[PDB]
Amino acid sequence: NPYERGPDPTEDSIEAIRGPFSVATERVSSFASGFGGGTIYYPRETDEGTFGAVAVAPGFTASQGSMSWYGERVASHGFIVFTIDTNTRLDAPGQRGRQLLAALDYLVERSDRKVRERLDPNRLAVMGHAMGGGGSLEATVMRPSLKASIPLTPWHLDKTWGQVQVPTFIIGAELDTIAPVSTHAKPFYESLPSSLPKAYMELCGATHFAPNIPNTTIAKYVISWLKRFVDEDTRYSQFLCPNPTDRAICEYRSTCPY
Ligand SMILES: COC(=O)c1ccc(P(=O)(O)OCCO)cc1
Ligand SMILES: [Ca+2]
Repeated sequence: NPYERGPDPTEDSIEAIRGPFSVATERVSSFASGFGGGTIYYPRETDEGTFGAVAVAPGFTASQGSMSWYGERVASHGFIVFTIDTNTRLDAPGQRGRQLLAALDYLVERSDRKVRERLDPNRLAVMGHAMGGGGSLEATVMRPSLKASIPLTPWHLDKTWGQVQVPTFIIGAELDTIAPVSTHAKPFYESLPSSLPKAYMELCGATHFAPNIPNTTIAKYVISWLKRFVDEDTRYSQFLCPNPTDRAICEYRSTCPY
């Protein structure tokens, strides 16, 4: 696999706050086309090859600051991470989906040469919290060539997602009362195609805002999902299949094996 980066993983390595790569940043003006700008986190070391990229959207009435801890943590494992701001704080999930795509197109077409030279434009992914998680679902319908999708405590009014063909990892929060898992996260997961590589992880005692602070349970499996599907890195299947049994997880579902 020409896309494998970093040494062979252990459960300690995927739980490490800092991965094998050092990270630099690049700020993007809000006058970028089609989204509200943001911050690009990228691995500095270039001798292992180019990397895939993930655009990360915040929730309703939130900014990239609520998602900033994903920047260095995920990028240090070998990824370009773009925490974006939206055009307005009130943008809906469909709008956030379009803006995740515009952020990715920015990386491919308009980003700084330091980012462009490190990017593989064929291996892109989306992630989002709350309404941004609904935008992550929307973006996969809008661009089926995406490699992975991670809706974090997602909010969306539409409960059926049977046309998604992008591998999708939904994280729910047990005590979420803003986007309850019974009416958002779980219906979304169950409506994804039964043949799709997918998973649902519910966090014990977590609130709707659990994704907004550093969480090792979230981070270790976000890293494993992006490795498995953006990098085609089967070295990380061991952490995804069979279903994780971490104490912080109160329910896990998957279409393992993959
Ligand atoms: C029904 O009330 C609303 O307008 C509404 C407000 C927030 C969200 P959500 O994005 O999931 O949480 C915010 C995370 O920054 C969904 C709907
Ligand atoms: Ca703009």
